[PDB]
Amino acid sequence: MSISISYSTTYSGWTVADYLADWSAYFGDVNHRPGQGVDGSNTGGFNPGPFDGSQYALKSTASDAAFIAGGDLHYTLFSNPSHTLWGKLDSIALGDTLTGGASSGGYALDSQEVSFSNLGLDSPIAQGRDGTVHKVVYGLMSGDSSALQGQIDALLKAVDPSLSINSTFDQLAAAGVAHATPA
Repeated sequence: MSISISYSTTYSGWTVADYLADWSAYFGDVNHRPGQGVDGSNTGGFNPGPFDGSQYALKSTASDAAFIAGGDLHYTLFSNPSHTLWGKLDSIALGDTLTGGASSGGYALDSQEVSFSNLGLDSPIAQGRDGTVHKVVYGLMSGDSSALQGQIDALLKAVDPSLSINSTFDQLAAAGVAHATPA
């Protein structure tokens, strides 16, 4: 089934590309890479975890921004191929104010702005950090929504070549692939 998008009416008139570039700049870069400090402020977490879950969530170290990746996700840690996030990525939820976690039975956003669902992304462990799931999520961790934008653009064009990340949310709701939520 086709990509589905939920959006707050606050963002009705934004293009998907402008929204993702702006949100990613607001979230910023948590600096989760070799040669940087990595600690409980920038690892994120899995539900249920420790290294696998139906959700991976991370809060910004620069703002109240957070995201939740949903599907059937796995992290290799030191195991070949090292530091790979792989598996099935069904959804990305973007907003502010991460709540919950494994002990609550799930993460949530107190202010969810936009979700992309039915992404249908499935990256095998063998692709390592070249897997699309890894690139999408690591991009969001790192201040760069370009991989997510490219996958949304392809999913929209697959529904109809007239739809793209340059469509507004309201245009995508008219097209039948998005749904507004009251702000």
